[PDB]
Amino acid sequence: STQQLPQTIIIGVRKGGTRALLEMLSLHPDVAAAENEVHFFDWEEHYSQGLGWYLTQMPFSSPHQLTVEKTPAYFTSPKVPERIHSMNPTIRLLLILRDPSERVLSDYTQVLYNHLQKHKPYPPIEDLLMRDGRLNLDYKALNRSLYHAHMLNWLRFFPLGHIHIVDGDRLIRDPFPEIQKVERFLKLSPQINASNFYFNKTKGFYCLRDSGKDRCVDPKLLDKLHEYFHEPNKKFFKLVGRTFDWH
Amino acid sequence: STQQLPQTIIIGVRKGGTRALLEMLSLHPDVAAAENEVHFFDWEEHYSQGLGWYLTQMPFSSPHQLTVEKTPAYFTSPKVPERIHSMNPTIRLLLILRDPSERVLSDYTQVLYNHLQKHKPYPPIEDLLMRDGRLNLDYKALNRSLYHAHMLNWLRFFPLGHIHIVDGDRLIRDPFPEIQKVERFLKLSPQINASNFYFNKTKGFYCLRDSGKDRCLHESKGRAHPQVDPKLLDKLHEYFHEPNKKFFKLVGRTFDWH
Amino acid sequence: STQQLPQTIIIGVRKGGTRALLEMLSLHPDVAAAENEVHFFDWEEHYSQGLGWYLTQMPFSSPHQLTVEKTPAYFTSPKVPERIHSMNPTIRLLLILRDPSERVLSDYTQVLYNHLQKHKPYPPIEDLLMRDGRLNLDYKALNRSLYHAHMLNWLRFFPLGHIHIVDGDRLIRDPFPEIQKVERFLKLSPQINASNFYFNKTKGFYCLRDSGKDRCLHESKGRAHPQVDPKLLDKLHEYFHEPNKKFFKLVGRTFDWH
Ligand SMILES: Nc1ncnc2c1ncn2[C@@H]1O[C@H](COP(=O)(O)O)[C@@H](OP(=O)(O)O)[C@H]1O
Ligand SMILES: Nc1ncnc2c1ncn2[C@@H]1O[C@H](COP(=O)(O)O)[C@@H](OP(=O)(O)O)[C@H]1O
Ligand SMILES: Nc1ncnc2c1ncn2[C@@H]1O[C@H](COP(=O)(O)O)[C@@H](OP(=O)(O)O)[C@H]1O
Repeated sequence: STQQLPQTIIIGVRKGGTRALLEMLSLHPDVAAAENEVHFFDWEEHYSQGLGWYLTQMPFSSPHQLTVEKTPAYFTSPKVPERIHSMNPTIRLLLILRDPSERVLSDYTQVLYNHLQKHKPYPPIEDLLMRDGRLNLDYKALNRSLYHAHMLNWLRFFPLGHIHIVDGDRLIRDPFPEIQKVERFLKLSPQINASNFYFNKTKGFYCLRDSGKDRCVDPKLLDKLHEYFHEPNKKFFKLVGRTFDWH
Repeated sequence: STQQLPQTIIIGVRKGGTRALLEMLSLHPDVAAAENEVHFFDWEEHYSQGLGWYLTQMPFSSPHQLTVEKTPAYFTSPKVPERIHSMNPTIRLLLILRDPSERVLSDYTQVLYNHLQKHKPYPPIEDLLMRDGRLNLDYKALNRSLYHAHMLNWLRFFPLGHIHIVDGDRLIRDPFPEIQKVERFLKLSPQINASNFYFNKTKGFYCLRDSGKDRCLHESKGRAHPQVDPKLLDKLHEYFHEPNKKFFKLVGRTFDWH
Repeated sequence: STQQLPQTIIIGVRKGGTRALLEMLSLHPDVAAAENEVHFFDWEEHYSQGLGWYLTQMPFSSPHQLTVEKTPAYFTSPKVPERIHSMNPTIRLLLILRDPSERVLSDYTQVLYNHLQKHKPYPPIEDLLMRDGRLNLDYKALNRSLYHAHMLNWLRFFPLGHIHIVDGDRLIRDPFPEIQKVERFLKLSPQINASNFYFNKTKGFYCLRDSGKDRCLHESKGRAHPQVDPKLLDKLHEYFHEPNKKFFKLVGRTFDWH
């Protein structure tokens, strides 16, 4: 009954379905997860405190359990790859991605909802995007969808095969299959069953069942998004070695 | 865009996969489907209101469309065939069937579930199937799987060629091929595609892909059957063997049943 | 961890689906199975080496395990029964049979395939089956389907109750129920679940799921049938009709064979 340093960490992408990927894996009894995003390897105020601080945040695990921590930001912070690698160059990493365009929209919707939860002002999406008839390359959200670029920063410290790429779109539509691939990757016993997931009409997404608990734009523009990522995607498919059904 | 009487009707059988059939057929742009079971011909309180009432229950449609409706109870209601015949003797009917035994366990499961969500108790399926050491021939489920006996009633008013039998077992394993046969039968154009379906391992069945959106049938469609002692399943398969043999001869085609 | 003589043997029939029966039974953790066909009791070159040789061919097993061996040729080899009986008159035997006609066709497809994997030529099945207007009783494949004739050789040394007959056709259509009957017969704990089997569209047969593995039988299992003239297939059914009736009588139970 102790606290151990993370056997595995979910590194992103932001708005790729990380909250769910965690919650699902959490179902496995051989898994203990850190309730909240820790932000260790990305925030100086946190990375300075050292690994000891990092462990203070972990949850209480059993010898036969493996600890997990989720922090979406890691994937898009160039300084985090090397650091973690210095903590364990053999550690195993989970990267959940979804259609680049969809991801962008999810991001904006996030930021918008945050500002409005503070009587603070934010521009309409079309405003952060379009700039003189073309895509405003200054929009942070768009950068976070250039998966190819951010991958390189992880391949330089990690082997393609130590970073499992979960299909985000598929996890929304058909969870179980993807969670199975994850169990196998982390070498856990197939303890999760299709029965652990069930679609909820009012929610619009799958929800979970563990023990006895039951818990949960202008088309012409969207097109420009697709056309913009088309190329960058091709590069990604190639860098990782497998395609995805992105527009 | 107006309300029109159905040119086609899914008449059963109960638990044969009527919802799936209705939703997949619904994918066709030239098809307008009633969202719920109407129970027009089989309930006196409804039939007594006349064709007029029936018409107001249909979805609204464009002139070029074919309206569809589904009431699984129709198949085994003796009085229905003649009533549908009076409305339109030329109508084309859809009947989806699957293994007689499978259908029984499927019928049982639903009734069990309905009782549960109503905090009421219901026995295990073997108490209903067997009693005093004998196969209980009074269990309605069994009677609903005697296809030949119910079919004869329909054949008194409609040509076998106007009753397309959908292979429910096959629909479960590979939808498209069966849905294609439905398209030709209803003289609809080849609009539906293989890409309109995809297997879903979390669900355990195929799901649909219309527009770009995705969907699976509700939680009530595709429940898990109960474990039944082989010896019991054996008595079931034997009970339907001869009746199945009459059915194949009557409709001129065999089905891969137990 | 040691090597033990077989507590049970799958004796045949050839092409009745012995590989499938062995692989499925292997899922049970309390079972150790010999990878390949041993051919102990039927080949002099082997039987002459004694039980020590037989033991040396078995796989390693735990005390709480039972060893199984598969040699489809045993069933149709006259000298075998007495020999096995000498080793252990109380041993339990597994016999898997499917429609005699289907079996004959699988047998032919088997020999055809083999010939082509050696550039050697082989005629179409019709050439082998017909001879002067009737079935060619010199075609070995036909003889191997005369279950009654071969069964007598086994009942002369073993009690009917010690020879479990697995329905080959049913194993193909719905495995689990038959595998359950086998477990019970061999007195094993019901450790196999329906979830261990799943139908595979591309394959055309059920496949297995144990632990986290997903596998189907090799390319040699489930080969494409030779399109046969219906009038010929009929002659086959009529040929086995009487012999089947005798078999059903001898073993005390019928099978759905044409
Ligand atoms: N089972 C699930 N329930 C809810 N959202 C899920 C989900 N599986 C995947 N997601 C996706 O995960 C996104 C959230 O990303 P993250 O958790 O990484 O911030 C959601 O986007 P929305 O924000 O548009 O709902 C949704 O698209
Ligand atoms: N794609 C699909 N998804 C869910 N159920 C489907 C389906 N295709 C066929 N079915 C069958 O439809 C049955 C219910 O039929 P109906 O709509 O006529 O009540 C289900 O029985 P189970 O729920 O017993 O498995 C299931 O076998
Ligand atoms: N799940 C399965 N996969 C493949 N073949 C199976 C099977 N279950 C039964 N069989 C049958 O087993 C036969 C082979 O028998 P055996 O292993 O004794 O030689 C195959 O003959 P075919 O290849 O002619 O179809 C096939 O019909």
